[PDB]
Amino acid sequence: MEMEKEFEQIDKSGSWAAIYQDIRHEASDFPSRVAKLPKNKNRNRYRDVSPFDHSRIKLHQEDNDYINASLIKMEEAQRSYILTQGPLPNTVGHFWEMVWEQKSRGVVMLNRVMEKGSLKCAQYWPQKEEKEMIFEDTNLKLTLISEDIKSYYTVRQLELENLTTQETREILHFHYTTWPDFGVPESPASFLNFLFKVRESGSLSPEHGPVVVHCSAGIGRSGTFCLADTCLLLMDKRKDPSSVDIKKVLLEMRKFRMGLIQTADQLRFSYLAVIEGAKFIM
Ligand SMILES: O=C(c1ccco1)N1CCN(C(=O)C2CC2)CC1
Repeated sequence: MEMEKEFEQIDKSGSWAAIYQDIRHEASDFPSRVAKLPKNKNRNRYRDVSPFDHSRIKLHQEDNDYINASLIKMEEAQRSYILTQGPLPNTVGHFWEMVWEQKSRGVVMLNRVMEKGSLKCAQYWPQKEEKEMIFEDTNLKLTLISEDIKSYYTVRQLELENLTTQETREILHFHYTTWPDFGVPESPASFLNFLFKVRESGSLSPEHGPVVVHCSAGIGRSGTFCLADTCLLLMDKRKDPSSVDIKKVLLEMRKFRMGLIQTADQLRFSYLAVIEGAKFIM
């Protein structure tokens, strides 16, 4: 079926939970043996969210190459994304090592450091120009260059230096700051505006390594971001945009990381975002 009318048909019939459970039942199951090794327990935020072995990002290290991060490679859309958990106190150096080694231009953050009164990820970037951060375990230096605070999101320019080679690179930090503590946003308008700002920066384009996108677990809000982006790109590429099937695209993405889209409300929000976004594109 088309999307907008399939949408109203699920609303009128109140069957979002049943649609979402079908997706959960059909989703791929692949091994995640490296994630579960005892030496990696303090590298995982949640025991039930792990990268598959076949798609995990490897750190360029011989001691321990593990990080909780996955490469989502969308062949028809010609887009790639790295989805990862919010960094932990003992993985902030690994996080920036990955950004460096994978040649990423942008980092997309969809959570606040504190939500619901609890810490959802480490404070992993510097908040003042004159107070830079050094990660001694991976030999990197990170400096805040500029910050632009808007009503729904903040964009930061960061300088990452590899202290071993003295090479430097400019990284863009795109921080969506207004996702509610509970539920999903009422309108997709600010989320779509944010997606378009990431696109306009070049961070999603083939001349760079894959964008790094995270929330707390790296599957819920993060899944919504890449699902919406890929579906809108396919609607621009195909002769028949009504042929784009958001459930099929989501199941393709779940071949590369488990659990993408965590609730039926996130599924409905993803539909809403693609529907409204397709009208603005034209
Ligand atoms: O593609 C874009 C776009 C291009 C340039 C700037 O934005 N958008 C904007 C937001 N959209 C909405 O429907 C908002 C609810 C108004 C549609 C998608």
